[PDB]
Amino acid sequence: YDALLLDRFLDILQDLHGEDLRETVQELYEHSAEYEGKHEPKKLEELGSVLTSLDPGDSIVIAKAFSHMLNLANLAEEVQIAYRRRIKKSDLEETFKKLVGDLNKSPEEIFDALKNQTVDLVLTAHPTQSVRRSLLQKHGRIRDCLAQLYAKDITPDDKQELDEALQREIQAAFRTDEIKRTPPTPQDEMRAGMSYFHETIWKGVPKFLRRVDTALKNIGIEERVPYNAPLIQFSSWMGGDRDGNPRVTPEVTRDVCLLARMMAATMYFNQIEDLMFEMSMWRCNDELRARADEVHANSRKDAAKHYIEFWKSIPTTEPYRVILGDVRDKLYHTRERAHQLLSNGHSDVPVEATFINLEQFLEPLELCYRSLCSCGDRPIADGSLLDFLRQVSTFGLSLVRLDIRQESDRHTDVLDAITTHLDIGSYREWSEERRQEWLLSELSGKRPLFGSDLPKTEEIADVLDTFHVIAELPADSFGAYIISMATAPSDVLAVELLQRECRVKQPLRVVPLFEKLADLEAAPAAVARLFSVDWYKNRINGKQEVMIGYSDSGKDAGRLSAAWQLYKAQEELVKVAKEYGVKLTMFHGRGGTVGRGGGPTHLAILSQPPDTINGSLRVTVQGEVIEQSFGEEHLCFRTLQRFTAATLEHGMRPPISPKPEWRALLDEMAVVATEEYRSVVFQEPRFVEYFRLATPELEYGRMNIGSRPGIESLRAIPWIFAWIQTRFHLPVWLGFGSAIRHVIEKDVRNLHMLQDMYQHWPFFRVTIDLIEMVFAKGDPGIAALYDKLLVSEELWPFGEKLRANFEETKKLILQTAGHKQRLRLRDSYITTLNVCQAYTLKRIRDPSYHVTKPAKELIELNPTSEYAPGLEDTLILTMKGIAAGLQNTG
Amino acid sequence: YDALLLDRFLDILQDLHGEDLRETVQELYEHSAEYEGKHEPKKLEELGSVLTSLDPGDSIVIAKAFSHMLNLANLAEEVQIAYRRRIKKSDLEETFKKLVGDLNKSPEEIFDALKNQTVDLVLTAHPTQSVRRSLLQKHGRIRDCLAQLYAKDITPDDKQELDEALQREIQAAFRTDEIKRTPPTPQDEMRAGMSYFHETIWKGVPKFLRRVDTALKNIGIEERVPYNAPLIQFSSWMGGDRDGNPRVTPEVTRDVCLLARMMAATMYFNQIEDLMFEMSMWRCNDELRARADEVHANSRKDAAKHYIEFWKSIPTTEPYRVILGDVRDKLYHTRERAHQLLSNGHSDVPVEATFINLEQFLEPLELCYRSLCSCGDRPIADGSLLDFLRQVSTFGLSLVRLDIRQESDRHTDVLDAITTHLDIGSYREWSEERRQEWLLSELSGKRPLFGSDLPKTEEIADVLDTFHVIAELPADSFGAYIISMATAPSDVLAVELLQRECRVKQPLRVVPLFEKLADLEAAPAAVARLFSVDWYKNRINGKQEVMIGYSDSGKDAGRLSAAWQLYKAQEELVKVAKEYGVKLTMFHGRGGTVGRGGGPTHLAILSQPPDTINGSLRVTVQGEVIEQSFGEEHLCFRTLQRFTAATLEHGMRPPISPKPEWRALLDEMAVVATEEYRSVVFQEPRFVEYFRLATPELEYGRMNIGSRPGIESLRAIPWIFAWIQTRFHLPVWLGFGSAIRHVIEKDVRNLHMLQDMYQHWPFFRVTIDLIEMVFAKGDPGIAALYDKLLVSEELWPFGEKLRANFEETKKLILQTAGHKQRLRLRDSYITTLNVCQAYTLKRIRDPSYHVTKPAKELIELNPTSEYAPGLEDTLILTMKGIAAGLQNTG
Repeated sequence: YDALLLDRFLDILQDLHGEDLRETVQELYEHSAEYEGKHEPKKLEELGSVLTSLDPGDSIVIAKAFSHMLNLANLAEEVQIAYRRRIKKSDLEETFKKLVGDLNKSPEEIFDALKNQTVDLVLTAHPTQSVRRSLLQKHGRIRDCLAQLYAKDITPDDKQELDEALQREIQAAFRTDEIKRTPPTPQDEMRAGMSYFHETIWKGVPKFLRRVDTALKNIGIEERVPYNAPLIQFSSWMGGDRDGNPRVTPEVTRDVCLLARMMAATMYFNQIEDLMFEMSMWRCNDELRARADEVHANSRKDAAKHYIEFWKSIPTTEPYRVILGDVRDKLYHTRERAHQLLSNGHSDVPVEATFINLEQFLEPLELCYRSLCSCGDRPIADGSLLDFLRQVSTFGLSLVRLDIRQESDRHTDVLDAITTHLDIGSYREWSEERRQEWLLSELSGKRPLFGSDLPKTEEIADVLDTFHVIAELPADSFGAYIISMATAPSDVLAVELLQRECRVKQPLRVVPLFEKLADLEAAPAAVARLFSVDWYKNRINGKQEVMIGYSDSGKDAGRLSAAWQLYKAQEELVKVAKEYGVKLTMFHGRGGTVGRGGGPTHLAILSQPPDTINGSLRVTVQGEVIEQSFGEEHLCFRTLQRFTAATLEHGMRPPISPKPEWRALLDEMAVVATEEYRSVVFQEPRFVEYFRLATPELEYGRMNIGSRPGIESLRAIPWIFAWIQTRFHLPVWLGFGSAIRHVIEKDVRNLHMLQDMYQHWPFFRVTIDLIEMVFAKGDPGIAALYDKLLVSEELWPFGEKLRANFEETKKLILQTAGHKQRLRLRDSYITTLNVCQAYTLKRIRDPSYHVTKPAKELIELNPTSEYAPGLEDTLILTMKGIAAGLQNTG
Repeated sequence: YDALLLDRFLDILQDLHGEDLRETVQELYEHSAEYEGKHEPKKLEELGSVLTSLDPGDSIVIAKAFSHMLNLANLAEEVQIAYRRRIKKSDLEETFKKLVGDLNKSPEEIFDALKNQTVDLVLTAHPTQSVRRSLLQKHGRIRDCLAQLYAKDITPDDKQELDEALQREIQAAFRTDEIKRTPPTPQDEMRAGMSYFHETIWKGVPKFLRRVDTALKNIGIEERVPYNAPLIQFSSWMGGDRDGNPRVTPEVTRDVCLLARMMAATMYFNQIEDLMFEMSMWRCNDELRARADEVHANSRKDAAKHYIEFWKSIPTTEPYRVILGDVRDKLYHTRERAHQLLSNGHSDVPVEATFINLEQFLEPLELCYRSLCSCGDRPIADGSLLDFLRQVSTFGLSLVRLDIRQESDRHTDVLDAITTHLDIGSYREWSEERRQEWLLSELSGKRPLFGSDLPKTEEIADVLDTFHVIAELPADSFGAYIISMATAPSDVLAVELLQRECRVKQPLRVVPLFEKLADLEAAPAAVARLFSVDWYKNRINGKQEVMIGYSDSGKDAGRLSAAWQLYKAQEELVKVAKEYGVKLTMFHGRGGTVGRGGGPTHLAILSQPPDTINGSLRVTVQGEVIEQSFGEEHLCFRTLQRFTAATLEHGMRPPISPKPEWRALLDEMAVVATEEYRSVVFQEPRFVEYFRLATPELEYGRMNIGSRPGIESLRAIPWIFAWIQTRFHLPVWLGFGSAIRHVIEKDVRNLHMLQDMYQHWPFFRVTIDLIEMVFAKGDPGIAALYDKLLVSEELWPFGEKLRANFEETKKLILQTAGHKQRLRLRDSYITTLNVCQAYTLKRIRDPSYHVTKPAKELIELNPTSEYAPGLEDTLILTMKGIAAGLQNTG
C-alpha cells in the first residue's frame, strides 16, 4: 500500500517532467533503500555521485520530488492511523473505566473533578511551521481525497472522480512555489493561527463536549457537562508576544485584537439564523414569555430588509424566535461595528446596539435553555442550542484571549526614564530593596507619575503605547502579561504600576517567565518573596500564574539536568503557593521537539510532579504543532481528548513520588550530566567552529518562517533544528552517557536502582523512553557524511568522539529500559535529501558558485540570490523536506 | 425495518403524552391494518367509533401522530431508495450505452447534441406545498440522521449520539405548530424557493456537470462539457406571477429581484476567497501575465483591512491570485451595493466598481482557465475553477431569471384607457383587425403614446408600474412576460407596445399561455397568424417560446381528451414554427399530480410528440415538487439526471409516430370521453351540490399555503386536491370507461388495436400506465364512507354510480395494459386519517359545535376559530397528513 502513493505521484512526475527524471528519482530511491537496508556507508557516496550530475533545474526538481513524497507519506500515515483506530468497533472511556476499577473512584467524583478542570491551550507563532499556508490547504484537500479513498463504499465513478481530483490536487501542490520569498507579518501569523478556528476548532469543540457527555452517560451520569464549565479554553500569542520582535508594534496588537473580534462576530452571525430556524417551539415558561413580550414591545415594526431570512417582525407565537431574533440583531451590529472599527479607525454603530459583555450574549441563550428544560424539551436544548452555548462560553466575543509578552529590561528602561525625568535617581542603579519600596509607594499612592512631557525612546514609547492600546481595547480581549527574564518582585510590580499608570481600567494578570536554568533554580524563592509583599498578595486574589519555559533550559545545560530541574521547579513552586494559600496555575512553554520539552502530550503531562496541576493547566502549542493537532476533525478531537484525559488522570491518579535515594541519585546524576554537556559544548574552544560547519544551522533564517528579524547567544529553535536535520540529536541525549556510567561506577547496585526507577517513576520512565524514541530516529552515518563533506580534515576526530558518545549513550539507554512496527522506508527518502543537503552545502560554501521580468522556469524564481542560480532554492527545499520526513522542525 | 420508525416515534409519543394515548394510536393502527388487509368496510366504522370518544386535545394529538408517522414513512422511503440504488456497485451511462448500441449513434453525436441541449427549470410558488418551512428543515435533519444510520460503519458512540439526535429532532418537529396561522407574503414564497440554492442546487450543479464529464469520458470523449454550455438553467415565478394575485405588486417584484441579486453576490463572495487560496500557481501565459501586470499597476497600495484574508497587496508572483483578487474586489462591492439597494432605496457604491455584465464576471475566470490549460494545468482548471465557472455561467448575477405573468384583459383595460384618453375610440370595442393595425402603427411610430396625465385605475397603474419596475432593473434579472388567456396577436403586440412605451430598454420576450382546452385547440392558428405579421417575425429574431398549460385542460374536459389535445397542440405548433423558420421552444406548465399533467418526469417527456423539443425544453416545478426534487443532494442529482437524460433520448431516439388508424381512433375516443366527462360533471345539476359535500374541497383555503387571496369557476389545484384526499381520483380516470367501451363496441378488432397501441405508442403507454398507477392509489370504500357520513340520504346512489364507473374504468385499464412490491402498510395510517377527516367534517358542519393571552396547550392555539375549539386544527392536520401519505397535494 506504501507503493500506491509512489505510483500515483511518480505518474504525475513523469507527466510533468518526463521519463528521464522519474527514472533518476527511482535510482535515488533504490540507493536510499539499499542504504536503509544494508546500511553500507559507501552507498551514500554512491548516491551523491548521482546527485552531482544533476542540472541546476533538475536538482531543484529532485528535492521537490522527495519533499512532496515525504509530505504524502505523512498524510497517508495520518489516514492509516485514523482508520486503524476507527476499526475498533489512553482514551476517555478507558480512562473513566480505569479510574473506577483501579482506584475505586466513583462517577460523581470523576464528574465533579471534571467540572472543575480547565485546560488553556495557547497558540504561538513560534517560527517552527516549515510548510507555507498556500501548500497547507492543498495538503488538506489531498488528505481528504485519501481519506475518502481508504474505504470500501466507493462507487466506481466516485473513485474515478477522486482519482482525477487527487491527481489535480497533487499537480496543484507541485505547481506552487514552496519557498516563502518574503517573511510574514505578525498579522499574517495571527491569520495562519486563527484559520484553524473557522475550519476545525469552531465545530470541533461542541462535538468533543458531546462526546464527553456520552462518556459520562456510559458511567451512569445522566447529567451533562455544564455549558459554561470551562473544560477547554484558547489563548494566543500571535500579535502579542513582542519579546525580541520589534515588528510586533502596538498597532499590530490592535489589529489582531480587532481582527479576532470580527471573526468571532461573523461566525456567531452565520450560526444564529439556522439556530433561529430550529427553535420553532411555542411552549415557554412565564419567564421567557415575559421577556419575549418585552422584545415584541420594542419590536420596531419596520421592513428590516437588510436581512435575508426573518425580515418580518417575529410573532410571539414562536417566543424562542423572538429572543434569538434580538440576539441576531445585536450580532449583526456587533459584526458591523467591528468591521468598521477594523476597516477605518472608528464606527458610528452605537455600543448599546452590540454585545459588550461576555454574557450579555449568554443571558438570552441561557434563558432559552431554562425554558426548554422546564417545558420538557431538554433533548432539544442539548442540541444546536447547547452547541451554541458551548461555543459562546468557550470562544466569547473574541475567539482567543491575547497574551502580551515583554522582557523585563524594557520595563526597567521605562522606569529609569521616569525616575531620571522626575529627578529622583536612576531606577537602573537602584538595588532591589529600593525598587520594591518605591514601586510600592507609587502603587499605593494616588498622584500621577509621568506626564505628557516624559522624554521617551522609540522603545520606551513602544511599551507605553502597548499599554495604552491595552487600555483602549475591551478587557475580555486580552489574557496575561508575561515578563521575559523575570528575576525579582520589582519586575512584576513594575508592570502592575505601568499598567495602573497607563490607565488600564481592568489590568491583566502579571506572570513571570523563568526559562533559563539559573532562573528556574531560583524561581520558588522569587515567587515566595513576591507573595510576601502583602499589597500584591491582597491584589492577586489568591490566584497566581507563572510560566515555566522549556526551550532555553536544555540549551545551556544538559537535557537531563534541565528536565530534572524543571520537575524540582514545579514541585517547590506548588510548595510556595500552598504556603501562601494561593491557587497556582503553571504555564508550560513546551515545544514540539523533545529538545524544547516536546513529545507526546500525555507523556509530558504524566512527567509532571503530582499535585501541581489541580484542575488548572496551561500549555503552549508551538506554531507547527498547531497544524499537527488541529488540521483535521480527527486530529482536533484526539488533541482535546489527549489533554483532558491526561489532566483528569493526573488529578485522580497521582504519579508516585520519588524515593529519597532517587532524589540524591538524580542530583549526582544531574551534576555529572551538566559537566559532561558543557565539557563538549562550551569548554571545547573549537566547538562553535565545528558546529557552524557540520550542521545547516546558519541557513535556518533563509526559510522566512516567522516575522522576527556564540552558541550561548543563539535561539534554541535553530539549535534543535541543526542537530535534528543531521539526525544526530546531540541536545537530546548528550549528558546521559557520562551520567549513567558515573552512577553505575560509584555503586554497582545503582544499576538495580536504575532498573527500579525505570519501572516505577513516571518522570524517569518518560525521560528514558523519549531518549529511546529520539535514538530510533537517529543515524550517525549522516553526521559522518556531513563531517566528511564539510568539516576540515583537522577536527574530523572531534565529531567521531561525539559519534562514540552517541552509541555509548544509546547502549546505556536500552540498558535501563531493558530493550534490545516495520515502518522504515520513509528514512530512504529522508536519506536522499540528507545527501542532497550535504553536497549542496559544499557547493554553497565556495567562491566559484557565488554571484559577482517574469519567470517561466524554476531557475528564474530566484533572481536576487547571492549564490548560484539553482542552489539556494535546492538548499531550502532540502531543509523543508527533511523536516517534513522527521515530522519536526525545531 | 418498517417497525423501527414506529418503535422510535411511539417511544417519543409515550414520553410526551403517556401510555394511554400511545395505546389508542396503536388500536387505530391495528384497525387500519385489518382494513388494509381484510378490506371489511365495517372496520372503518369500528375505527370511527374509537375516534368519536377522543377529547378535543386528544384528537389533535392523534392527527398529529399519524401525520408525523406518514412524514417519517416518506423519509425512510427516500433513504431506502437512495441506498438500494447506491448498492449497485433510466440513467446517464445507461442512456449513452443504449444510444450507441441500439441506434448506432456515435459518441461525438451524443456530445454535440448534448452541447446544444438546454433544460430550463422554472420554480413556481403554486400553493401545493403543504408542509411549512419551519418543519421542512426538521425533516431535513431527520433524513440526515436516518441516512447516517442506514449504514454498517457505525461506531457505537456515533450511533448513540445519532439516537439522541434523531430523538431530539423528532421531539422538536412534534413540538412545532404545523399550522400556518397567517398566509405568506410573495417575498416569503420567493425565500422558500431560493432556499434550495444556498443549500443544494449551488453545489449540486457543478457536481452534476462533473458526473456528465465522467460519463462522456466513459464513452471515449476526453473533451469536457463547455463551462458556458447551458445544459441546465433556472427561472422563477416567485414574485413575478401576478395573474389573479393582487398581492404581487411591483414593489414585490423589485424586492424579489434585489433579493435574488444579493443572495447570488453573497454566494460568489464566500466562494472567491477559497478559490484564491487554491490558485497558487506562478506559471501563466503572456496574456494573463500582461493582465495581472495591469491589475498590479492600479493595485491601490493600501491597507485594505475590511477583508480577512489577503488584505495585503497581492504580489505578481502568483498571477492567478492577482486577477482573482480583482474579481474579489468587484464581488465585495457588488454584494455591498445590492445590500444597500435592498436595505435602503439607493446606494453610493459606484456601478463601475461592481459586476454589471453577466460576463464581465466571466472574462477574468475564462482567462484563468485559458492560462491553466496553456501551461499544462488542465487538471487544475477542471477543478474548483471549473466548478466556479459553471456556477457563474449557470446562475449569473441573479440566481434565477424572473418571469412576469399577467392576464390579457389587464393589458386590454390599459390600452382602452389609452385610446379613450386620446379620444380615438375604445380599444375594448375594437375588432381584432383594428387592434392589430393600430398597435402596429404605434410600435413602428416614433411619437410617445400616453403621458404623465393619463387617467389610471389601481389595476392600470399596477401593470404600468410593473413595466416601469422592469425598466428600472437590470435586463439579466428577468425572463419572459407570459400572457394569461392569450387568444390573438393583439394580446402579444399589446405587451410589446406597453413595454416599448414604458421605456423598457431591453424588452423581454413575450410568450402566450394557452391552458384552457378551447385555447389549445386554436393555438397553432393564433401562432401562425402572429408569425404572419412581418414586423413581429422580424423582431422575434427566429426564436419563439409559447407556454402550454396543463392544469385547466383536464378540468373542463376529460383527462384523456385533454392529454390528446395537448399532444396535437405541440405537434401543430412545431409545424407552424417550422413553416415560419422560427425555433420554437415550448413551456410546459406541468404539475406534480397527474391531474395537472404531473407524473414521473421522464414519462411526461417521453409522452411528448417527436421533434418538438430539439434541445430546448422549459418545464414548471410546482411549489411542492421543488421540495420533492431538490431537498437533498441525491434528489437534486436524480432530478437533473432524469431531465437531461430524457431530453437527450427524446432528441436522438424519437418516439414512434402514431398510425392514422390510431389518430382517428383517438379522435372518436376523445369525443366519447368528453361527453362522458361533462355528462357527470356539468350536465348533472346536483353535481356541484354533491361535490361540495362529499369532498373536503371547500376547506382547502384554510391551510394558508399561498399568498393568493360553480365548478367551472374554481382553480384546478383544489379540484385535484379534493378527489385525491378522498382517494377516488375522478378527474384522472373519468372518460376512460365510456371511451374504451365505445371503442370496443363500434368494432371488436379495436380491442386488438388497443393492445397494439399500448405496446408501441409511447404517449398511449404512458397515459394508460399513469391511470393504472392512480388506480393503485385509490380505494372506493373511502368515498363510500364520505358519502355515508356527509352526503344526504337522497343522492346517495349518485356516488354509487360514480363508484360503478370507477371499477368499470379500472377493469378496462388493466385490460389494455394486459395486467391482473409489498409496500402497503402506509395506507393504514392514511386510512385512519381518512376516517378522522370524515367524522370531523361531520362535526364541523353542525350548529352545536360552532362559536356564538398566551397558550400552554394545543386547544389554546386557535382562539379566533369560528368552529369548536379543537376541531379546525384537527381538520387541517388531517388534510396535511393525508396529502403527505399520498405524496401529493394538488
